[PDB]
Amino acid sequence: EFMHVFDNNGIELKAECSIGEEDGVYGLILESWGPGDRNKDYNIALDYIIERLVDSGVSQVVVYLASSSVRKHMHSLDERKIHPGEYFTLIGNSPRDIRLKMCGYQAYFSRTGRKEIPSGNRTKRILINVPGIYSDSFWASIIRG
DNA sequence: TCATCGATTC
DNA sequence: GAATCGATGA
Repeated sequence: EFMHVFDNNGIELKAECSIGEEDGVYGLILESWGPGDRNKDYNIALDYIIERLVDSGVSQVVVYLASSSVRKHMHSLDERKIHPGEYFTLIGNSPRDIRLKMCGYQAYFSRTGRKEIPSGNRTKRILINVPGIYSDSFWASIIRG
């Protein structure tokens, strides 16, 4: 029912994902980590996704908060975009440091809206879009390794 | 039963 | 500041 991200040696990570169109945006959904060991490889999987996107010649993405709570309470897609600008930049740092910046933006969301001060979980259900990519085969090669 | 993120530990 | 745990309400 769910696809998974695979590591560099072809081993399945504990990181459920899906490829398709959600709220009019085509890309990769990374499922949330929790409770306990549910999708506990979230951060490792996201580091791999960022590394492979960069290796594939992708420099910028758009990332939306896609939790059931935020989809319900925040109707505006532009408000669900986690980063302030049009795009999030993947180049100019290690995949881990890019990932830390990306996931820091998740801390600005509550169940019902934005916070002024960031706090809490940074391993939420997210939708990652590559502008001009509408094909599952591109995303299949990112999560496969 | 379940994904949610606040809360706690790192 | 960030990884992990686990109380919570649907």
